[PDB]
Amino acid sequence: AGDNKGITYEELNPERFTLLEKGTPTNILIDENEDQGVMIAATNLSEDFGRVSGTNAPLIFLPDNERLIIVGTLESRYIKELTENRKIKGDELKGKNEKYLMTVVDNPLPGVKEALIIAGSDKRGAIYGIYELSEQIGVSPWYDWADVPVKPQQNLSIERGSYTADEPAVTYRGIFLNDEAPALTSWVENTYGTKYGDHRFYSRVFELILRLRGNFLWPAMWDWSFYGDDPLNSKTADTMGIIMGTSHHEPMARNHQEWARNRDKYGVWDYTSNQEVIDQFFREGIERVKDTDDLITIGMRGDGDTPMPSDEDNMRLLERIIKNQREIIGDVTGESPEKTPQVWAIYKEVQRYFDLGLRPPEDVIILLSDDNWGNVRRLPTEEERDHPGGWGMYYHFDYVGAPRSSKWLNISPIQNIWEQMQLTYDYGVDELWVANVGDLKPMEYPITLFLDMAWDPTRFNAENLLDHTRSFAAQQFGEDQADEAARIINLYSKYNGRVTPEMLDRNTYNLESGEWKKVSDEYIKLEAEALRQYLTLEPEQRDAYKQLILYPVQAMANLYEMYYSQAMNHKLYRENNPMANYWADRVEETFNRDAELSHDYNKVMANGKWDGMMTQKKIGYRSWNDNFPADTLPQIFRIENPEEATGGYVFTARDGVVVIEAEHYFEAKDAEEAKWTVIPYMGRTLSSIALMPYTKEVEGASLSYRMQIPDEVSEVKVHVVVKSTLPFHDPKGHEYRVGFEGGSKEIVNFNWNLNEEPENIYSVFYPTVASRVVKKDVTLDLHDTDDGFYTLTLEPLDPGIVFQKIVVDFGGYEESRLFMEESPNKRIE
Amino acid sequence: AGDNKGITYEELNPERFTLLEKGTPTNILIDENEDQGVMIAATNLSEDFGRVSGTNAPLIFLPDNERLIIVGTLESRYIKELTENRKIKGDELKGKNEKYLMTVVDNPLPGVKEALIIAGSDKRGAIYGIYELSEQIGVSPWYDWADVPVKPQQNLSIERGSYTADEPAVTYRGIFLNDEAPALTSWVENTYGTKYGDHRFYSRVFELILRLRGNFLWPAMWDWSFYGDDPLNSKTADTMGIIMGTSHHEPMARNHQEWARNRDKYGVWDYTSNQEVIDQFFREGIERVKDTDDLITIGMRGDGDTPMPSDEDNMRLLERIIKNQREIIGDVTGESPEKTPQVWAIYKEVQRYFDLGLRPPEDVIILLSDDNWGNVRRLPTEEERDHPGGWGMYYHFDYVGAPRSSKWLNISPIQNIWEQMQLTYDYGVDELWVANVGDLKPMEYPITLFLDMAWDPTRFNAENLLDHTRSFAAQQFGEDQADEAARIINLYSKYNGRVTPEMLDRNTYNLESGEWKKVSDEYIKLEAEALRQYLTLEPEQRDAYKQLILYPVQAMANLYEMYYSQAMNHKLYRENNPMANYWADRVEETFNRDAELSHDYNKVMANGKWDGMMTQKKIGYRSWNDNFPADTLPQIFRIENPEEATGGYVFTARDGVVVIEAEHYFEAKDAEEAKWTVIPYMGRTLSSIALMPYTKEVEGASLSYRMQIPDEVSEVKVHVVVKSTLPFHDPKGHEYRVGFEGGSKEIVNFNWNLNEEPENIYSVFYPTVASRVVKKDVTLDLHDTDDGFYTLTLEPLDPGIVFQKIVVDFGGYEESRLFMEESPNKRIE
Ligand SMILES: O[C@@H]1[C@@H](O)[C@H](O[C@@H]2CO[C@@H](O[C@@H]3CO[C@@H](O[C@@H]4CO[C@@H](O[C@@H]5CO[C@@H](O)[C@H](O)[C@H]5O)[C@H](O)[C@H]4O)[C@H](O)[C@H]3O)[C@H](O)[C@H]2O)OC[C@H]1O
Ligand SMILES: O[C@@H]1[C@@H](O)[C@H](O[C@@H]2CO[C@@H](O[C@@H]3CO[C@@H](O[C@@H]4CO[C@@H](O[C@@H]5CO[C@@H](O)[C@H](O)[C@H]5O)[C@H](O)[C@H]4O)[C@H](O)[C@H]3O)[C@H](O)[C@H]2O)OC[C@H]1O
Ligand SMILES: [Ca+2]
Ligand SMILES: [Ca+2]
Ligand SMILES: [Ca+2]
Ligand SMILES: [Ca+2]
Ligand SMILES: [Ca+2]
Ligand SMILES: [Ca+2]
Ligand SMILES: [Cl-]
Ligand SMILES: [Cl-]
Ligand SMILES: [Cl-]
Ligand SMILES: [Cl-]
Ligand SMILES: [Cl-]
Ligand SMILES: [Cl-]
Ligand SMILES: [Cl-]
Ligand SMILES: [Cl-]
Ligand SMILES: [Cl-]
Ligand SMILES: [Cl-]
Ligand SMILES: [Cl-]
Ligand SMILES: [Cl-]
Ligand SMILES: [Cl-]
Ligand SMILES: [Cl-]
Ligand SMILES: [Cl-]
Ligand SMILES: [Cl-]
Ligand SMILES: [Cl-]
Ligand SMILES: [Cl-]
Ligand SMILES: [Cl-]
Ligand SMILES: [Cl-]
Ligand SMILES: [Cl-]
Ligand SMILES: [Cl-]
Ligand SMILES: [Cl-]
Ligand SMILES: [Cl-]
Ligand SMILES: [Cl-]
Ligand SMILES: [Cl-]
Repeated sequence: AGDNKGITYEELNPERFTLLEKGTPTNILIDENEDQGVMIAATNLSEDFGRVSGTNAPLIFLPDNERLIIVGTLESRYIKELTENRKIKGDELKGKNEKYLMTVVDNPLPGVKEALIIAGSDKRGAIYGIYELSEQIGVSPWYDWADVPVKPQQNLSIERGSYTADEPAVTYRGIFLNDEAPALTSWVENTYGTKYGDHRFYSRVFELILRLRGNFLWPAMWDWSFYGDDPLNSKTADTMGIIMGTSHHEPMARNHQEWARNRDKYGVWDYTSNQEVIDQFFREGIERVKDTDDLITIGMRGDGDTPMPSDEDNMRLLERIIKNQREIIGDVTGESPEKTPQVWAIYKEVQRYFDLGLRPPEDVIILLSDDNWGNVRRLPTEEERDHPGGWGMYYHFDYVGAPRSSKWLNISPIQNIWEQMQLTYDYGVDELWVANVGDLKPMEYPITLFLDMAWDPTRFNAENLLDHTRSFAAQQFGEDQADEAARIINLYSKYNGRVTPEMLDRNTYNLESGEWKKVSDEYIKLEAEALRQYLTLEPEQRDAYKQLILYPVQAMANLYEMYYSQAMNHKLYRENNPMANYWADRVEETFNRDAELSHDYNKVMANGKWDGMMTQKKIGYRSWNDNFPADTLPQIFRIENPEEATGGYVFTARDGVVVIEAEHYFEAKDAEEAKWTVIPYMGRTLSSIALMPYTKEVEGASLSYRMQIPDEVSEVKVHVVVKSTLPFHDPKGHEYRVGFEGGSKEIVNFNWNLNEEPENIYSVFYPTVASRVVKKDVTLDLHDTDDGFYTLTLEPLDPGIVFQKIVVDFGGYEESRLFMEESPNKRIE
Repeated sequence: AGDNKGITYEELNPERFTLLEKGTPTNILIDENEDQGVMIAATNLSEDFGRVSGTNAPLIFLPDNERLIIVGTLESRYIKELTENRKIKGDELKGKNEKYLMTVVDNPLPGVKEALIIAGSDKRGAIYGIYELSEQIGVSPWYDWADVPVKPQQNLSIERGSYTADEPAVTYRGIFLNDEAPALTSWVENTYGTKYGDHRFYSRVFELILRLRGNFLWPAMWDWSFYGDDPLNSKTADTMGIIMGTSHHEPMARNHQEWARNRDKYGVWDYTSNQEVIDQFFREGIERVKDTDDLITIGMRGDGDTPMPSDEDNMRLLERIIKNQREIIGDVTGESPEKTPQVWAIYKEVQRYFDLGLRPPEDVIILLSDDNWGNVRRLPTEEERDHPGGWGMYYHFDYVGAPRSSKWLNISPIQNIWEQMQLTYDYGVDELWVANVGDLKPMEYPITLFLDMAWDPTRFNAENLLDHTRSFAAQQFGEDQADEAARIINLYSKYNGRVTPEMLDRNTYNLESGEWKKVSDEYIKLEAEALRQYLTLEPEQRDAYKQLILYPVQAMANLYEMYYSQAMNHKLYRENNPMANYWADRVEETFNRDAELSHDYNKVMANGKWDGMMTQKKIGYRSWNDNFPADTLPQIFRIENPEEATGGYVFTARDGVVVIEAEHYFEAKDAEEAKWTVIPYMGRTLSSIALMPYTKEVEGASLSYRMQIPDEVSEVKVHVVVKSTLPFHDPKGHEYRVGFEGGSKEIVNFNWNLNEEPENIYSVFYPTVASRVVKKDVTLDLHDTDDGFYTLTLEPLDPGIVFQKIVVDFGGYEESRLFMEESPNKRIE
């Protein structure tokens, strides 16, 4: 159900029209001389009933059956017979652009008791109506290009009534295959054996664009020539009903490589110098595509993506170029020039030629363009909205250039596409919308949004935008999966809008403020939610879910954690803290995970159907272009010999406290026989530390913490957190001596009251014990010093004390389960 | 490989002993009059070769085969023949406790060219050696009780040499089934049809304890009587080689329920009052277990978990009770009393009886006990370490009582078990170690650690502790999975140590400081890492992974997010912010997910093998006990009519700034025709807001933000972040007027310089555009006010400005990608 939702049911009903009964499809009646592109779509619908039911819908040319699905254009014999007998409201289609009419009617023809009619105003309107039914029975436009499975059915009925999508609001609506190496090129080679895009590949692109209800394509042009590499390319597009175009610097239906490949035979591409050969270039161009409905790019820039002393009389060079471009069209097409659709794209030295009134002939479409990052540059004023030929918009989902290429994943928030396209429509630009899609994949969702907006931008607003995302998800994964799948698509798109993967690195986010950890943790949360959903899917759904959701999310969550880890590696390495080695390991592991994930996408997902599609490098950019060998491991640093890199931590106060994890001492003096032993992971946070073993005297032992406090401070509250050890050796309890060396020192008895005596047993004892820790505080007078450095000192007086955390409190203390983030520190010897 | 690692290979070798060749196991030779418990283990080993190879190892009674695995005790005929011919070092086993000897020997007996010998010093030492081989060939002790699959093999050889575990350091090592309703009781009923634990159930518990190398059990005693409910219970334990005991208040081999069930027939349980019937109770107790090696609890507390005016002569009551308890043992056992192992547990009014020297007879074991939360209360002094009978330790992994029961999941950090048990051993307590395991599951890992420490505590230290976890993981999931599986077990155990699930709620963690978000996000990260690992497992491994890792992690990560969400719900509801409704929904969803997860564990995992094991309630505690109906939805609050709950936000400064998300205005005046429209999710953070549509004049419109600043502030820097809209309508750019109403106001032109002119194109233009936002700052003079409240005002002057975020900066501003955490605020009308 693309256009009309909730009219096809999975049970039959007397007051509904049966499309499929106990496995057998209803036959499709078609005029055998129907437009060949419409027959192709009808054949695809016949096979779509095959995908649903197990048997193809018989495609017939005579009303043999008592009930029928009758398809065709207004001019085909059966539709023509229906409008003439007023069985169908033909007035609602005659003259209309790309419109279908879908309605059940009783006794359409003699011998037919009841039929579903799909009548198109023209070729494409018939195709669209057919594919509307295709969706109704459960074949997503993405059934091939993103492996979206078809729910098998045994019976289908459709509600009566008259159904339409009306006419599209934008005349030309399509995509540009661009930035296509190495991905799309690798995939076309692996799949078709061709170092070019041939008509097998392009017809497969055409069916998609048509199922999506678009009509337009700029073919790939980096190393290919859509018109020259295969003579069926133009012929197939013309038959199937795609309008072909060329990009802004490819005038006159010549693909750029047709000139490049023969720079030796051809001249220089300077109109005044090389006029003769270039005019011949242009002519055979229009010669090749006359009798098709292709858009003719007119004008002239440079060759490559460069422009072309100028100013007054240079503007008159362009004027001239358009003039004789049009007589060339006239001499070839036979008709006059305004009978051939033409488009003049504007860029650099043209917005400037705009003001003195450089406009093309009235009939020509003026193709505006975005900034390569989704923001429109110029729009028509109220005065020039008049323009008869109308206006286009070229929009980027993918871009190679400044400030850095973006070639890997979708980077376009849903809100950003809509917010800028709604503006585009509201200012009158509605003749051509074409979006740069990179390799097509993985832009599946923005493409669907882009084209659905081009059909009817009026049905989108800020409140209902994500309703579109939810509908898309329900189509791909089913009603039960839809809310959560759309939620993920929206979120990962938004995260990707924050910074492109190619421009993400260790310095993107703020590390001290905790921002890096937030966005890294939060993307992994999204990955966890996508993993949970993935386990609930039916097997036949996993490949589509991975292509539309799981791989983008996993690959980005992994990329984020990699750079976050690099940022932590450098911080700890600067600080001389051997924990740097852990984060170095994480960088390595996440870097390799990135290759694991793309290897899966290419080689394992869908049995390697998409091998090549996910081979763009992404890690190792140094300039704007991806001209470096391959994904490169971000630089990491390691502390040699990390076991003898202990002690010597000195802290600096921040935000009212000095919070210290107990193992980050400045020095530790061992006892007689018993030695300071750190216990990894023990406690609520970093680790614990204790003299071992517990059978030895602790006499003389001490831990020492070096810290800097602002001179304005006169007394402090010292919190020491230890493990909730009980008084096992001696009922009077465990004591330790805390104090600033050079100043006053109190002793703490932290478990004298942890027992089963009535006043303690439930008031203190069981509560503290079930928490596993005890926290004591002394209040200590801070003496004077000239450098501001102090040495806090912890001296145990009984065995088995497990020190865990210290916080000196001079204002900024916050009650909390983990006893606050550790204060800044670094290491010395 | 439990005891000896890296001696069994998957290929054969001339200098190794073949255990399995091309599918055929080597035969096991056993004396047919061998101890019946040893034969049982040998039969289990025969079937373990079946689990590995597909065919069971033939178990034979004569040396028919040229090569053999020869098992038995020192007294069985074949082992006896080997030690006498000095083929085996019998001196290394005679007298030793529970020791095996495993060694290849050539020509052991005539007609046998080569055999692997497994000789035990006694019954249990033989069993242990057999199960050592069981592990060598790949059968985990957890192959049944946690579904750990057996890697199929076609050939196995074992290295030559002499192999042993020596003797255990703790004489009795076992578990207490306790807190066993509703889980273990439900599972036993579902599995065996019995509202009691019968000998089918207990033998299955025995095989586990033996494969784990323990020898001790306190059976379940809440509603069952191990000795009374089934006469094969004692007989099976005696045959298989388990030492049975009873808990601290179950004297004389009587299970508590044997008294409870007949409170009517029996008397009151007051020794002085009801002496006659209680002595008869005690007697038939010892009568029932004489001729077995069971531990006899002596002493007397109350019935229930309560004690029993006292002081001087009351201590003489206990003295007397022990005295005649021992003559009862003497009159029944025939021998004297010190020939029967006895244990006196100490609790409440006994540590006090301790000081005046209340000690039992010298031969009796004194069973100390922890605090029910893993911390030891008393340990022997150097003077009383002398005690001939020795000392025990009762340790909790599970507990019903103060301050709140803990009955759902493992809560014991690995470090905490070790740190307190290493102390226990070092102080001389090495006769009995028994751990309260709840329902056994899901304590699989702490049980293995506990018992492995009881075998040889000397091999554990702070540095190598987690080596044990890694070895355990490699056994359950394979070398390739081990590091990451152990990492997860360690972490989730640590997190659970921070607070028990039953005591977790909205107020556990600090929300303002971001601590709640940290621990919630971090547990979900652990879940994501466990999910990733789960997808790499072979199918046959998934059930074990879910039981030992995935379900604890998912269930806790979900529980944490639930309470975190509740905490957010209440904060936003207090603040009158309709976002509260989102968090209410999350509480509901996570609450139901908790039931999804346990439904899976019970009913779907392993085809419902474990149905009942995971039915403990956990959500809805109000006191210490789980006496409430069922898991209950934590209380949430919702803002009625949340669409008309906009505007009226007023902010309070914190930490040097006022950070405002653009949609949290105090008031918004609409324009003529164009209306303030908020665009969900748009931008880097909360959302965007803009006058729509863009075709209307914006004259007069404004947003207003109300905020409180400390009176000490005289001027501010105001940062406004908008979308990077370009100057599409008018090349001079977009302008807006920012200022404090009642004070000065500057205007900002944020895109006058976003174009392709040479000085802008790569310096500013492409960088800002690819970032999707622009940030401008004015510096504004702050005027005087008496309440400290100000009204910042944003007035657009051109169409299409997308406001996203504001931060007024008076010191605390931090450069960051998201422009800082939003400042505190609330809502009014
Ligand atoms: O950082 C700042 C820089 O941004 C600034 O650098 C400018 C960036 O913008 C660049 O213009 C882009 C150049 O690249 C064009 O794409 C072409 C398309 O043709 C491709 O050729 C094919 C490649 O694949 C092969 O296999 C095949 O054989 C080829 O036919 C070519 O690879 C691409 O580069 C873009 O469309 C332009 O937008 C500009 O050149 C830079 O100068 O400098 C300042 C610095 O501060
Ligand atoms: O919050 C503070 C409180 O902590 C304090 O409350 C005390 C908590 O400690 C309690 O002692 C525990 C009581 O419960 C015992 O377990 C029994 C075992 O027997 C069970 O009976 C079976 C239940 O299942 C049935 O199906 C079966 O038929 C029964 O046989 C019974 O359910 C359990 O309760 C524990 O072992 C004790 O440790 C103490 O009673 C409380 O007073 O009060 C102060 C407050 O501030
Ligand atoms: Ca790409
Ligand atoms: Ca029009
Ligand atoms: Ca790679
Ligand atoms: Ca339990
Ligand atoms: Ca001993
Ligand atoms: Ca439940
Ligand atoms: Cl087809
Ligand atoms: Cl419509
Ligand atoms: Cl070719
Ligand atoms: Cl034509
Ligand atoms: Cl034409
Ligand atoms: Cl709108
Ligand atoms: Cl809605
Ligand atoms: Cl952004
Ligand atoms: Cl900070
Ligand atoms: Cl670590
Ligand atoms: Cl040291
Ligand atoms: Cl004190
Ligand atoms: Cl002391
Ligand atoms: Cl068995
Ligand atoms: Cl050992
Ligand atoms: Cl019974
Ligand atoms: Cl015996
Ligand atoms: Cl005996
Ligand atoms: Cl030790
Ligand atoms: Cl190690
Ligand atoms: Cl804790
Ligand atoms: Cl804070
Ligand atoms: Cl939300
Ligand atoms: Cl409003
Ligand atoms: Cl300016
Ligand atoms: Cl203006």
